[PDB]
Amino acid sequence: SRILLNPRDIDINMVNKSCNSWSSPYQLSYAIGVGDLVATSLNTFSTFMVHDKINYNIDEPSSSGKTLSIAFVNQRQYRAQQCFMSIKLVDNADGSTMLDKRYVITNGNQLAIQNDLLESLSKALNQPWPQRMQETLQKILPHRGALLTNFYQAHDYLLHGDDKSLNRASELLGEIVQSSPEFTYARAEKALVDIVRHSQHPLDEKQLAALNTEIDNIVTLPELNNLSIIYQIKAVSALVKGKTDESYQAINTGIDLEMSWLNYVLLGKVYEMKGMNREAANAYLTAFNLRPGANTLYWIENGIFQTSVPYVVPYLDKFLAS
Amino acid sequence: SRILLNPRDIDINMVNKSCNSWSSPYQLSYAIGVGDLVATSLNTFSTFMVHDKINYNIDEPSSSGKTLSIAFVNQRQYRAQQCFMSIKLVDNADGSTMLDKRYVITNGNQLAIQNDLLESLSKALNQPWPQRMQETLQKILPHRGALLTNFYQAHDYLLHGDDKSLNRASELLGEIVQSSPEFTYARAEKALVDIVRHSQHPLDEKQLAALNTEIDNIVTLPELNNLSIIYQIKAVSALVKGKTDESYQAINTGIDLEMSWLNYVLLGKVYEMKGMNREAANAYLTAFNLRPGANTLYWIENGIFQTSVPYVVPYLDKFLAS
Repeated sequence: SRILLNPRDIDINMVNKSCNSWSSPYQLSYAIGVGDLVATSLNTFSTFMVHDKINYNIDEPSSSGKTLSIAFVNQRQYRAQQCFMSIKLVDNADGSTMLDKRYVITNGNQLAIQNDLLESLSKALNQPWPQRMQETLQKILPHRGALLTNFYQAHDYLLHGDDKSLNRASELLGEIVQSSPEFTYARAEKALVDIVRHSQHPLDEKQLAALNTEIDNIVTLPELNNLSIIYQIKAVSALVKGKTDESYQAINTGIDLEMSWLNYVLLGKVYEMKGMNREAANAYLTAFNLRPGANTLYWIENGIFQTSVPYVVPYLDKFLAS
Repeated sequence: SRILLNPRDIDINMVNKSCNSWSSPYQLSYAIGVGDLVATSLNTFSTFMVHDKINYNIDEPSSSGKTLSIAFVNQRQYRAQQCFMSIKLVDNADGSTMLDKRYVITNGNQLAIQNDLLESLSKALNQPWPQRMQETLQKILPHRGALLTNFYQAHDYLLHGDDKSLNRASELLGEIVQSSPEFTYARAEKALVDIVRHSQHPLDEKQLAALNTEIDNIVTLPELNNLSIIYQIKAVSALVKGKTDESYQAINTGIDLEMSWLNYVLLGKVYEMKGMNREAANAYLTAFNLRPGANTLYWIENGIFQTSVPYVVPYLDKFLAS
């Protein structure tokens, strides 16, 4: 009844949520963004498997050989002291600490910390980052620290997935794009947020129209060539139009480019449209393994169109009840 | 205390070992070779993770979402009837049978069955095989059915790893190479078997010499460009010479080309030579996850040079005792 630890399976955990008192955004959403970026980079570009558990409150038995912890700590030298972001990588087999970082976040060093994190993991894991990974990040990242904070706040609304969160994501990203129009990826994230909003409330129109200009623009920017996010947009657009084969093709390319909780949800969605519930539930369960918790659960149940977990994903319905 | 099934983790199981009575080789080693080929192809060329448990007698709790079973079955129409190789892929989450094949092996259809298996898995898993995978297989496979049977018998001796097994592997592969000199990969497998033998008994010489001609030849055959097996040979050769950096470099390229139990053992071996036991034990435990059982255990403890599992791999020593 021993469970064998798998040294190439990694959990990512978060603790001390809210240095002091309620949230408290800013630092939390930055850390959530970073952890999602580590997870997706590793799932996509290495033979490591990562469960991003940042949004998961539950301690369950895992065969994960390694655990990456993110914790906001204070030394305790005074009242309302400044936090540091403690990040540790532990080997659960041999007990050792593989990496132990203490980051002070400053309003300019957000990109630098994240880069340091990814270099450090590369070394601790003997995992070189591939050219495609390095070229994808130069395409998706802003250059100024504070734009990354802002981006990750909008991104965290996206993760949440509810109407109000998405409306907030959209408006934040419109701001970001206004202050830095070169930041193409922000436009792409805004376009994804906007198609998703519309997908769920398909009888609405702003000055019309609108969303179509945005989406028409975005799929033509040569800069966004060969990014998953453009395939996510194409998938959603084709599903809304009931062009299921085109949606299928699009999301499968997206998955080739990025192994993410969201791509597997979108694939589940397309499978339901194909009348293939068992393939759908399998995709949703893959999504849940990648990022377990209320955000992903929320997206399975609500994203694009509504989905009954009890009827369509019985394995997950039963798992969550147990 | 629920364990979440991971739909991209696959166990491969074997049953009915020995259609009838003792072994019984031929069909068994063919099936072992096929299962090792499925495992390594999937680990290497997809985001699936496979535990090849064909050589593992133990039932332990696994979060594997899917299980591939290989079983030798008889209908029971007469005495000493002919076996069929039953191969099923089951989804442990939703209970369903994803693939159910009944193969009759004939002395000519060995390549054809294996190909059919790999096409079928590709479809059942929605997993297209990449160009590098398809080009690697055309390079490593013979064309005549019976050569594959012979190859996999020698390969199975390799898996076993003991002196007598390797001597048998070597002689079988010398035969194979004599009857089909175009079958370059057989020469490579023979060269790998031969360096490994020599590594373990470094004070022996045949007509001298010998092994060096074989190894000198093999690393020059342009046909074997960009195959893991050449990097395995270079790794072993450099370790024997105490050229640790060169061995390190070689095995890490090998691992880029093929994610296999053996590459991770070889890497563990190089780590010990680097004075890095914790990195070694981590590599060995990766090897054990890839192919758990006595063969891999045997290679950890004996391959190239001797290694104490109790002192060098305490996590595994303790796991196996529990």
